[PDB]
Amino acid sequence: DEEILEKLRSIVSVGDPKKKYTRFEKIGQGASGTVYTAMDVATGQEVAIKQMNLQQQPKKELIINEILVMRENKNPNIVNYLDSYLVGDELWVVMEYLAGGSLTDVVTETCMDEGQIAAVCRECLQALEFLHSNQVIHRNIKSDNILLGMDGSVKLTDFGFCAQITPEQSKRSEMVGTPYWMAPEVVTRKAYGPKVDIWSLGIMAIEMIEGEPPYLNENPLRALYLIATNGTPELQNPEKLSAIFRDFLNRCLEMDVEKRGSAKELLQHQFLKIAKPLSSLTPLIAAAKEATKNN
Ligand SMILES: N#CC1(C(=O)N[C@]23C[C@](Nc4cncc(Nc5ncc(C6CC6)s5)n4)(C2)C3)CNC1
Repeated sequence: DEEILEKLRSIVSVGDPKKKYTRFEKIGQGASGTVYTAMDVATGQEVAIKQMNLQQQPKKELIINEILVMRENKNPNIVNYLDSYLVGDELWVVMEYLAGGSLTDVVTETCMDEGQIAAVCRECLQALEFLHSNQVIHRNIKSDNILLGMDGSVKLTDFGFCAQITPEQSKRSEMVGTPYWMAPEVVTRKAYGPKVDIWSLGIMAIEMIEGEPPYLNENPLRALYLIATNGTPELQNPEKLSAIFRDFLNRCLEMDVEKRGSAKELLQHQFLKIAKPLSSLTPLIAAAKEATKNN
């Protein structure tokens, strides 16, 4: 549909971003595109720019949807959308820069304590409570999509996979996500709702405990099969966790969706009573940056 393409072309700003920004440094490179920091020639502001190759995404309505959801759902625990450009066959999305980097680096290079985990979970649940109240389901919660500020701020990004629900159509049915983090109702193609995000948050808490989601060593298709057959995953060493942390995990990773916590309910879970102030996260940031400086 050259209808879709024309809507994309009219959403973006015009001008050359290679002259509106400068000092490009590559900081990441997924299949979803390459990420650079840069500086706004006009403002001084540091920004993150995500370069997304269009020919990779045949369903352009997903790109539109990403930008539209981001601009419409502003929140302190969500990375801010700034602007977008079309540079030939690539879309550039300009976002606020968080200099503390990804929770992925923290969970792979450090051992978080329960108080720090509680703090991260509480900020993530705040983001989810906001989204879900606005009838938005993220569908791609994972450590990779949590960014940290140098003050210990915690923010969600990546609306590339999200869905909007209504009272008329309250459930989705697309098998979308990143396998290791996907709820069993999504993997097995049942109708599902916002609590799929809660499941994925539970898997992210397992990342913070163990360094990886369950089954990361397996290929993605095998991981889907394991999720379909095991349901609620097992920890390598459950006994090292507090009872209240175990209770929280169990409520996030309940097989029965009615029983699984909502974000609003999980914000009042006993485990969050031990959350530390966000300043407690700045040492993890320092450690992660030290560990990854020489990659
Ligand atoms: N998965 C994935 C992709 C990716 O590369 N994501 C990345 C987080 C990265 N690393 C760092 C490192 N130090 C700071 C920082 N800050 C940032 N603020 C704002 C940011 C923008 C993205 C909202 S990214 N990010 C860049 C790895 C592939 N496209 C998304």
